[PDB]
Amino acid sequence: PIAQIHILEGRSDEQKETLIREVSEAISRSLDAPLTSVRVIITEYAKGHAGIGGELA
Amino acid sequence: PIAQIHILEGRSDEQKETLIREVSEAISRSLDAPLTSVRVIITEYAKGHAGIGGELA
Amino acid sequence: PIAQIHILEGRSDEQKETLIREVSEAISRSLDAPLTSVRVIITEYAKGHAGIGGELA
Amino acid sequence: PIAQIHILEGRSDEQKETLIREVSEAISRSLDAPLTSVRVIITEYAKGHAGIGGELA
Amino acid sequence: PIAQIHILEGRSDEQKETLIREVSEAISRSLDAPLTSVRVIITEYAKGHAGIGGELA
Amino acid sequence: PIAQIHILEGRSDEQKETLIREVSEAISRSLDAPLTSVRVIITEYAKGHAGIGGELA
Repeated sequence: PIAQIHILEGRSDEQKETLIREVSEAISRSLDAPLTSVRVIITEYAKGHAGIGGELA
Repeated sequence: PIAQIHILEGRSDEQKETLIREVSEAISRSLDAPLTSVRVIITEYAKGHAGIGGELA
Repeated sequence: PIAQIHILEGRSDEQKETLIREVSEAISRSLDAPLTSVRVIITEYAKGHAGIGGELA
Repeated sequence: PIAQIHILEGRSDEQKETLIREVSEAISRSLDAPLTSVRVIITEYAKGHAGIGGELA
Repeated sequence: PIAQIHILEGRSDEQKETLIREVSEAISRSLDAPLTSVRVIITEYAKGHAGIGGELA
Repeated sequence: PIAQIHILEGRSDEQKETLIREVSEAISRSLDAPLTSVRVIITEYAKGHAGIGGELA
């Protein structure tokens, strides 16, 4: 299983690796899949690259 | 935050309902973000549509 | 330019034909880009495959 | 609904913000969906990261 | 590395199995990365879910 | 046809130039589609943005 998470940029390296760890675990439990097969890729977006209603985020 | 999770087809609706929730909870936790802003998208793949080494899954 | 649009399933082919045309025009228009270079691909998601707060839509 | 737009880098911040506004509106009309539920995320690609026929763009 | 290939629907399982192997090897080849680390996922699109120039494919 | 390739950063431009050309050709053959219609986009991921076992890559 492969997860691509899209988030707003600005966060520390501290949280984003925890995210990888926390999300990978949730996939493994939910789908009874071995953790070693779970992939997480994070993509960050700049202020001018994210919209919520036609307006910037 | 937006999570697109790619999984092999074969799971029950029950399992996939758990996946969305557990992953959503993990994301809210990891990024101290309000849960109500978290979105999850599941995409299922048939075995003949997924490869691991050039070989099917 | 390539647009991947993620929507809940349930619309008619007509609405999706309108979506492709109207979104394509806006991209060509917004980026002063040739319309003929614009690609749009729609991905529909079943009700049990989309989350908003860890819960279904 | 969630729209992912993949574009070549080099354009100004002014053009990319208009895109979010205009693409969002197009989605809202085409699918008779409330505008505030529409999300847009822009991804730019360096010239050496985009192909049209096996050749760079 | 993860490859997501977006194609028009209508092709045989034979062609898509050929696609996965040939594309995986090309990636493993280009980047001197283990073939066994290569993942490929295919997503097919119906006539009414793909646009070029705002018109259906 | 569109290929989205997700790779870890650190490789040279010549390798990625090879990748786009080489991968584009593989898709064209496999699906007997004109090469000039094949498009490829590469997305690179930093050390802290990729997970494989819940641990960084």
